[PDB]
Amino acid sequence: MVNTVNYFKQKLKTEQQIGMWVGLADGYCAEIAANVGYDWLLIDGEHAPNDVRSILAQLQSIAAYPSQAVVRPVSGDVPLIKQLLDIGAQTLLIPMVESAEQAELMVKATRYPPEGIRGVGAALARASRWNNISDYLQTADEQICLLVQVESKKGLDNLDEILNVDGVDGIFIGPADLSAALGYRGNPGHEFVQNIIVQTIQKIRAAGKAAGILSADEKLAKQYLELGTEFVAVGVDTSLLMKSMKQLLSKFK
Amino acid sequence: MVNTVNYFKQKLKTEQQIGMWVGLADGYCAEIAANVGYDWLLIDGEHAPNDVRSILAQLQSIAAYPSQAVVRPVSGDVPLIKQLLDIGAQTLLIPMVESAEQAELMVKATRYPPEGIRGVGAALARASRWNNISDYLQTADEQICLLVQVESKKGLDNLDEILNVDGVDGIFIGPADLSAALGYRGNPGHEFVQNIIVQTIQKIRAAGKAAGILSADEKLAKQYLELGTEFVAVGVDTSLLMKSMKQLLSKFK
Amino acid sequence: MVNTVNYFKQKLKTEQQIGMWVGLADGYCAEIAANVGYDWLLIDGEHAPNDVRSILAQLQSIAAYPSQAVVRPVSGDVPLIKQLLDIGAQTLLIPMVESAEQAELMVKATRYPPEGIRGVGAALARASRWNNISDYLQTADEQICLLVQVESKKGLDNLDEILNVDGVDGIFIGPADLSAALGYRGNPGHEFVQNIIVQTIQKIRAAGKAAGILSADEKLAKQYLELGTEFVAVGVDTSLLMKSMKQLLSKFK
Amino acid sequence: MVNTVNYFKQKLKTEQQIGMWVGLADGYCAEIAANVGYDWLLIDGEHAPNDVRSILAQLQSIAAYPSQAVVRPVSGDVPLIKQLLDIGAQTLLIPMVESAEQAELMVKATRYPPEGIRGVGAALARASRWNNISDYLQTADEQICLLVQVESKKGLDNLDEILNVDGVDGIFIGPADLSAALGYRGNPGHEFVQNIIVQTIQKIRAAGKAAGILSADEKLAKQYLELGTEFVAVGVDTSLLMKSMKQLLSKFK
Amino acid sequence: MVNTVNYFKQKLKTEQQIGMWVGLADGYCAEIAANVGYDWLLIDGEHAPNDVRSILAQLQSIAAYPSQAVVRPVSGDVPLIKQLLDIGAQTLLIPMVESAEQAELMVKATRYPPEGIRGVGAALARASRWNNISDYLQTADEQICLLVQVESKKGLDNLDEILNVDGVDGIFIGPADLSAALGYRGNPGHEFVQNIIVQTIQKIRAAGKAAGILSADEKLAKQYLELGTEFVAVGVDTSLLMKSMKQLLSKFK
Amino acid sequence: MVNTVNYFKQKLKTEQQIGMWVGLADGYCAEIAANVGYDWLLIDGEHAPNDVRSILAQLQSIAAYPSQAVVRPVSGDVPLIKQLLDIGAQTLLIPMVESAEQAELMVKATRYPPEGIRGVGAALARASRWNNISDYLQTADEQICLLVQVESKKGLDNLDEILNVDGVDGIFIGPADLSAALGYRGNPGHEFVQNIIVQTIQKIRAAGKAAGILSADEKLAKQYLELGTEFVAVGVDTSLLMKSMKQLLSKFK
Ligand SMILES: [Ca+2]
Ligand SMILES: [Ca+2]
Ligand SMILES: [Mn+2]
Ligand SMILES: [Mn+2]
Ligand SMILES: [Mn+2]
Ligand SMILES: [Mn+2]
Ligand SMILES: [Mn+2]
Ligand SMILES: [Mn+2]
Repeated sequence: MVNTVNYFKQKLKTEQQIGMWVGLADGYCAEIAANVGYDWLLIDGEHAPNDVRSILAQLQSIAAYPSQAVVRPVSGDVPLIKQLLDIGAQTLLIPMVESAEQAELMVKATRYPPEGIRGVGAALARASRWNNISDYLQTADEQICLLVQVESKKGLDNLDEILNVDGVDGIFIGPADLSAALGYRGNPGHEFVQNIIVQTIQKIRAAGKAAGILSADEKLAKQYLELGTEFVAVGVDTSLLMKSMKQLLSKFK
Repeated sequence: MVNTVNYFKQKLKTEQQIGMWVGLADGYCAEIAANVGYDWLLIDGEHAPNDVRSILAQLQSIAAYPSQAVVRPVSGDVPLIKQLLDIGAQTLLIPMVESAEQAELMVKATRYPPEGIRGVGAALARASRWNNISDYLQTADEQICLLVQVESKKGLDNLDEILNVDGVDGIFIGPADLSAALGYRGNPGHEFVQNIIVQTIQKIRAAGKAAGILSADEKLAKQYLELGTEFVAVGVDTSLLMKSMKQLLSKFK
Repeated sequence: MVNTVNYFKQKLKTEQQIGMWVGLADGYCAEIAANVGYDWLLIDGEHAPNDVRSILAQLQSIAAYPSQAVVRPVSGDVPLIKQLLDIGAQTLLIPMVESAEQAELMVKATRYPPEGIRGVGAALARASRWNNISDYLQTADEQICLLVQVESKKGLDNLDEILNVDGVDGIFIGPADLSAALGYRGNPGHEFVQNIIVQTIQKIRAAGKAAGILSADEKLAKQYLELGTEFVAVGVDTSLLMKSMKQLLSKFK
Repeated sequence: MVNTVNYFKQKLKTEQQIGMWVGLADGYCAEIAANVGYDWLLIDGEHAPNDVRSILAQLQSIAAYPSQAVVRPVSGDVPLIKQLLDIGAQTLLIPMVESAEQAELMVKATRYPPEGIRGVGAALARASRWNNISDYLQTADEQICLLVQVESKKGLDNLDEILNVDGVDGIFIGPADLSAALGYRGNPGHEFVQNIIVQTIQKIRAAGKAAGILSADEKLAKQYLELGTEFVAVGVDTSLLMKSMKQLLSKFK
Repeated sequence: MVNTVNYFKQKLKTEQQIGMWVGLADGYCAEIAANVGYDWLLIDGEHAPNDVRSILAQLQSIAAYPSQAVVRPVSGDVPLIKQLLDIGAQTLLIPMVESAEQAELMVKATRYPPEGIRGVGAALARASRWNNISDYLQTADEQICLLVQVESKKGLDNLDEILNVDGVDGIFIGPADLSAALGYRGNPGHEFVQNIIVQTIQKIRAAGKAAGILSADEKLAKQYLELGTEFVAVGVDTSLLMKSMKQLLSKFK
Repeated sequence: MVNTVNYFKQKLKTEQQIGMWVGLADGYCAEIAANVGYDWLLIDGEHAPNDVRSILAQLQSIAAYPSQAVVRPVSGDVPLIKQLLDIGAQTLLIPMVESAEQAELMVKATRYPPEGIRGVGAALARASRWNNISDYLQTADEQICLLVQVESKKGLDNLDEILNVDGVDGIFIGPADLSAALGYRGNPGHEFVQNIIVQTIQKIRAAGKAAGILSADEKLAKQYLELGTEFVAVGVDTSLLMKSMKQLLSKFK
């Protein structure tokens, strides 16, 4: 077998990819989302009740479908990053990255030694299909994609330094964390926050990195797409399930 | 502790109850549905990948919320009915009921001996809260509700006979199975099917039983409510999740 | 490897075995029970929320301990009996047995062809340790033990006929089901019920079969042991957990 | 989306398909088997500790790979057959089929009304991808494959009658059950059994049906392939895992 | 919907709350505990085999009952604290707190930016009921309760400094860890240990903080309640299950 | 009950123990491996999709068999080590140990206070059988075995210093991580790597510590056994399952 090509990673340079957040934390729900036709699905190990085993079940569900899987670990934890890569996650989204030093550690965490620090266990890994991908250890690094989140004042304070890290493929802006950090918790739509988001997207792209964001606000999402944002998540499964059931009930009260 | 009052069962005589089908087969998804405010939630053990243990998880999730749980077993199987009653399901929906003889057996399956054949194991049952409901074996039968589905030609051929069974609280019409049985598979909206459905609702209510139905078609659901249908399910969680995610993606393609 | 000797089955003829009911339906809780020193543990697939997979987890937990595992299926279902034997349950307790014809079917359901109807799949079975027990298909039948429950009027009406079935190792009396069948639901302690239980134990033993029963009433349990009852379960894990936690709280209200 | 084409079903008429039995009862183990390149994988719900939910996880794992999934239910149970079809199993292997009447019931169990009795719930079914296969109810039946097992004296007594059932796509011979039925339990390699197997294969093919078998004996498997047997399973995951670990240990004792 | 009021947190100032430790690590066992009537239940993620997903199942079980849930994470890990708050735990018990610096970090870990560092993901959180609690991000912090454990010499060496941390609602003494730290492992009952515990309770309360402790010794527990200790756990589910089953067997040996 | 004797730990001084890696991450697969007769089984929490709960299931499966369980946590994380010891793992294998300071911290992480920092919760621990091992807190430390991995340049740079740590029972060489660290990723068989491995084994044994290694290469494994290596793992369950299934298919293509 050849290593699974990371099309998400290639398309960061060629198109704008539309994403759906997957926080229902279940292989069955992940498969439902996989049928819709999103460019990428974000399996959330930070804000949904997921662990390595439940994320593996969702990777296995999604794998039959063209949607690219991206996984968010709970934090930039080197050993957890090792575990998620070995179950076969090819694109990681690291929350709350706040320095070039931390971003560089995340780059190494995703790459085999001697250049990186990713632990080696290809005989045991779905990532290598248990060495049925016979050249995995040679071809793995080329298909790994690292995305880091800037979503704090310290992240913004180190933005130019993070953008100079070779191996950071994309910077994703987190409006919920960033608006709370700025003292506008629950209110990212305020002009003070949105002007910082727009300037941040412009700086990310000017440095030759892919920019990303999540917004369930259709008008904001379309504005970010108009600015050239490369990876835009446009909703969340938990939110769509709740809202669709509420809207239906309201027709009957 | 007092036995949990079956408000669904009482309200069969006092109001029209709006329902949501729960086929996502998971305690987490069942809780999301429980927050919306439906009168009843149908945990589907016939057409969703559920078993006694996954249904128990969903009963435990929903139990903190006012929505009444109804469970559909895969068939009118007496020992499975015993298992579902003991994990604490107070309202059952039996598919494909086709005779007064079968409806009477379902009545007995839901009631303790000597009047019925429900197996006795109150020390072990969530239903009795492990005997923390001190008088459960005396008070249980009063709070159990039996619903049967008419959804075949043979069911329609035995409708008057099923409607004379004491202990059948409600008859639910299944438009998907019934339209297929009538040779209009995938097309319940046809006049030939709808005339049979409307006449069937009228007969159910004339015999003093509650009538029920599921339709994801808003106009049909409102027509059934106008006709006095007592328990109307108006959508399905799997369908709403898929439709909401597809409608969103179509705004961005 | 040698087939696991069924010591429960041997001891039916040599001693009185003390049992604990296991309805917590989990491998971890079963292991806690397995540490205490009961002669037998009853994994309840009738009145606790168990299935083949949860029962397997409990067999694996208990297997490291001398306590003998007995499994109760939800009903006398031939294919389910096949599944339980293959995961390695060596003693079955069949509820609600009501005729010599049904008891004979249960005997055949536990024995390989050509003398019985137990389905053959030794390559896949924990029971054979995946054929690591090299002569399993020759040695299996000798270590299987069948227990049937008499706990209805129809069972009592067929008691002498059930007691003449070769291959029925034991008859277990279910006081909860029997007292409900007799119109004393929740009140097995009534003299009318107890006189029937005592006469039944005497007839079981007169016919050279092992007698069994469950009672959480210490005085009744000791009376049954004084009458020579071979397998007596003396409590239930769910009941002991609830009572122990309630008695403790009552010291502090 | 178009309905998933059942290539296993087509290839019954065009080639000989090599199979692997999947009894490790786990989505992770099923995915390992899916990487090897077998024409078909048999997810065993009869002799491995599987249920609807664990079979669904294995279907989801395998679905990313070319291997065709075949599922064996514990028995020819109409409601269980309904459940397995709705989770998306397109080929079923029914054990212990013993009459043309039973085979005909299995045909109906796999087909929608009005011609069959498969329950209709396409909104809830992975089989329809929750109606994302928009014409599922029209196109489903064409991709369902029914295989029945002949593996008892009564099955052999009704072989010609079973072979005249329209809708039976294949007859699979079970050597373990059949050798035990014939009084050669554990010894299917005896000439008396093998002559009956060879005559049975010849009769199945003469009637224009696909013949199948499992044998872990390479010489027997190759003989069955030389006789034109259309679907031949050549090993079992549990057996290969045990044997590979034992052979390795024996090099070191 | 209104944010769930943290009654445990209010009652720290108005009454003495009786607790039960929940280490059976399962939603079903947690529900049994929830029926008894304890003021609080401690879901142990430090000393019972729990993770975010098993803790979530137990929160869902308990939620239908008045008992207040308190969760103990394995350590004072900021990202794990984030995960536990989002699944909706409103009271945390942090083990092995040893400095005012660590206690201050734990305060911030429980509070939203800009005043704290709790990660923001209300669209995905059971805690906000997936934003069905419309003002969650404004009302969340007020209902969060932080308890820290003093149970080492270094904790005792920093007690006065920990007691001056605003946002520490309570200090819980761990007698097992503390007696081991003091060189009396397995012997907390020694006067040397007890005099330190009593002095510590008095200092906690003198500083206007709630004091807590676990003791399964009824006499010690009642002494702690007479000293005014606000939150006293009086037993452990695993210990009560084992002891209850052993005491019963001893009546029969 | 007496504490389970750690025979693995004793045999480090009296024989050479043959091991199998268990990465199938499931209680059912762990039991299959347990039947073969390996001296030790390595439940891999670093390179297989395991967590505390899935490792517990595997410890419970294996516990009925003489094979000694060794657990590898994802990293030298003190609170995770606490969790693994309490579910009853008596031998740990810590990856990527790089200093005497880190090895000393791992020694303390495995021993109760006051000498170590292992958290005390014996009422809740499978390790104490919930205190059914009456003197566990006095007898525990004697049966715990600590193994550390040297598998980086920094580990080799600190080898003499790690070998002088009292409480390190064994040093295990990781050829996959070490060959990658040395710039021969996927090529441990190179003379440059093998000379370092052989010299490292000689130094480990000269310092009076047990030496260990994993090699799926039969010749290398036998060379390591000839050199006196005390604990040699000779294969991996995932690799054997894949290889056995591929070798079989190649006989039929
Ligand atoms: Ca199940
Ligand atoms: Ca987990
Ligand atoms: Mn964020
Ligand atoms: Mn229907
Ligand atoms: Mn009974
Ligand atoms: Mn067979
Ligand atoms: Mn403690
Ligand atoms: Mn390594």
